[PDB]
Amino acid sequence: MIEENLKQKIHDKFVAAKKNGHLKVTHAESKKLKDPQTTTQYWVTFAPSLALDPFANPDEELVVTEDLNGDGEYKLLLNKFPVVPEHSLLVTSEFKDQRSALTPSDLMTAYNVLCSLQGCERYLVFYNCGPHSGSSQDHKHLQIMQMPEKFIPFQDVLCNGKDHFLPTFNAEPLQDDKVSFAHFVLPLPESSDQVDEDLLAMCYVSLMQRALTFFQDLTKSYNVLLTKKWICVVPRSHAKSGPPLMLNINSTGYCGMILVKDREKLENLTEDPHLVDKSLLQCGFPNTAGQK
Ligand SMILES: Nc1ncnc2c1ncn2[C@@H]1O[C@H](COP(=O)(O)O)[C@@H](O)[C@H]1O
Ligand SMILES: Nc1ncnc2c1ncn2[C@@H]1O[C@H](COP(=O)(O)O)[C@@H](O)[C@H]1O
Repeated sequence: MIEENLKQKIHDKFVAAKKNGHLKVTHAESKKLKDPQTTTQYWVTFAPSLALDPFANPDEELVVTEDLNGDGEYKLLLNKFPVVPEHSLLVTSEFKDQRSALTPSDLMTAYNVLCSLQGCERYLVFYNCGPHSGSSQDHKHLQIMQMPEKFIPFQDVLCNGKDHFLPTFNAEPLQDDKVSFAHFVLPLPESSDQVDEDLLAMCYVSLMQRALTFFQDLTKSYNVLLTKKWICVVPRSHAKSGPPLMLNINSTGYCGMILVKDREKLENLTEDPHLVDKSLLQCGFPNTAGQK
């Protein structure tokens, strides 16, 4: 059960922290890129400045709510070093570990926050899980950030024209065969009324099956991305990319959202955006789909 006008409180809360220093907004410039080989759309943010247990007792100036739901499980914090204004942490009240799986509560809580903020705005929710996921913090936390105003992540196109399903013997999760990386995507019911705790648990664990098999033949690492339109699970072999790019990558980069700290890199992606693909390959596993 989400707090009322939770947007306003996040907005009300951020405008302050920015003013008094309790958080600091890195400047960035961002541009869209399209993959000529794969058709995938890339949103590339440039922040050269970045080239230059806090969730236990975070500055209260940073704490939107002490308990998100009626339950005493979650606070809501503001990322103290935002690139996208207002990026929020969903944080466990009593410490849990980031290696820990997501629970029916976690997903619905987060989904309900999606529904609060989304009352052309769009929001992304992700979880970096494991040494290789892009995680910098062990206190379990989920992330919520605005996605880009005009941007079409490939999950969308793979997900449109396809009504919600839980995999049927004649059906797997949805997986784009064009791209380099293994990933798993399921469509969600459009009106949030068709969406509840048990449905996501199904979705998540299901996805989690296919995901898990990428170890049993490195400690399990992966990304979860969740939007009102779909849920997606990515298995992760590395945190940072290979030799061309040496990019650090978290859940966002698997809807195509990339954060680079130096200009040459920005240029090289611009010259050849498909390198992004190879990077998600380097941090991922090779793709499967088109098969069973
Ligand atoms: N794809 C992304 N787009 C925008 N901000 C991001 C992205 N990935 C991470 N961040 C945030 O940007 C800040 C810098 O992260 P880092 O790039 O690891 O130095 C942190 O607040 C991150 O959570
Ligand atoms: N003291 C802090 N208070 C709130 N957020 C923080 C603090 N230190 C780091 N972060 C953010 O915590 C997030 C960690 O995400 P990740 O590195 O994917 O685990 C990033 O958005 C960081 O900017």
